[PDB]
Amino acid sequence: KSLSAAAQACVKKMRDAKVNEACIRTFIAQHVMVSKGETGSIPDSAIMPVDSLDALDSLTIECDNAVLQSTVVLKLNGGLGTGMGLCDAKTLLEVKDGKTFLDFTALQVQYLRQHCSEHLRFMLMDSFNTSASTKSFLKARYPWLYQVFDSEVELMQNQVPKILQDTLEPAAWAENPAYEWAPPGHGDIYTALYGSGKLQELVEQGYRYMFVSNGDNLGATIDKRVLAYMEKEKIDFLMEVCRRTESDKKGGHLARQTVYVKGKDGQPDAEKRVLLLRESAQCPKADMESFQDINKYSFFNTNNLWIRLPVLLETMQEHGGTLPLPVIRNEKTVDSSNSASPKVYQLETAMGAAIAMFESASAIVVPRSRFAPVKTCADLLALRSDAYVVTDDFRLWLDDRCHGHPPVVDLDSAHYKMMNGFEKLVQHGVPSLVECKRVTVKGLVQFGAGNVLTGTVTIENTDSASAFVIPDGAKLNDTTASP
Repeated sequence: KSLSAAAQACVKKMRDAKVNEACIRTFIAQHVMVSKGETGSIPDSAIMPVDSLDALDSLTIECDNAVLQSTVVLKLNGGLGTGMGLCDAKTLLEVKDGKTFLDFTALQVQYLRQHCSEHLRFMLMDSFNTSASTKSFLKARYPWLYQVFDSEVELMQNQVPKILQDTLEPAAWAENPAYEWAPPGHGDIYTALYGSGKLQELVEQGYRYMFVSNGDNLGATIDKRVLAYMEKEKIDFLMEVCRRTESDKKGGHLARQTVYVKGKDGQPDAEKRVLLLRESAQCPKADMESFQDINKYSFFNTNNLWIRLPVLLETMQEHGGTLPLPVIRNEKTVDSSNSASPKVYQLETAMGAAIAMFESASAIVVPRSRFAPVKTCADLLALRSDAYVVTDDFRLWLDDRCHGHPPVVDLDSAHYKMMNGFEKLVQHGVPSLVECKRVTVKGLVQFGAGNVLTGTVTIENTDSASAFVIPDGAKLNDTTASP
């Protein structure tokens, strides 16, 4: 292949940096995609909605544990807490009982390791920012995971060069060369597995399934009914979806498309229906109302994914050691802060877009309890309160006094969008949200201890003079509290 100057520049750059070869291949294919003039637009005229899907709620048969012997739990760990004000890994935040997201996942994985299947395997998707503290945590708390952290557990996220918007050459930023590179999105997960040979290794040792999910999603646990469904229906790529509410109309959605498939020798077939998803970066302007129709496109991707590993390897070998996924062009600058830095593209992919890559792929509607991503301080307030409980298999559930509705946490942005300011609010105790519909807090406040919140409450410190510490031993049902 003959490639352009900018592509050869990207190649030499990535080679000089010892970027592994699968990442170079995938990236260069994307690069040719950008240069050719691919818009990356998924218009309504080329998609159909999904009328109905099977509901996990309506599944009963659990697989044998021998299936669980051929299963890998992969947990997305690359995220920092940068939303909630932390340059630390988000999975190392306390969520309950002094245990963190990683605590809960490892206790689940070893509970299944000791009660169901010894050979259940565990893996983390690490970035460079999360690797060190993760390794330290597992070294301190879970020695058996630290023993194999390098060889078996940690698979590393690769990074791709930002390319300049005008010439598509690799951007250059002398004042900090680090800004010349970015992560390729979660959809990177397949180029790493392949590119490290780790997918080949798992498949060789006889592993069949992998359950991918985000590390901050505490409700994304192993469900044996899902595995069973995958055996019964012979599925290769299952995506868990949730019913889209009007709070989710901003975010993406799942959809249906048709694709002419030809059988090359002898010529017998026609069009096939395959599942895809689109985000707003793939939706044109003129169609943004069709995008935000809750009832037209009813389902969104939870990022809980089940993949059949050898089929993944097979289709990755059909496409030259690569899984080519729809390209999202991120318009940025090299220094994301410096508005006068060279404008650039950050090419990303979503790991759910791989659903279109498989001949037998389906989606399964699941309860929203399996999509509870902690992204706001309000979240881990709801999770730290007794509203949730830990079962003996170390999963978190809602308590039954909630009746399926978790409490609504309406924290003020001024004082509680950061962690270091969130500590103060709950430094004394965490109030009892077991039978609370809504907690609103608009001013500087901190709770006492043994506080019980019932029904709908709203706490105000309008004056803002000083922390309105709430009286200890309090019990507020339907009650407002000002000074």
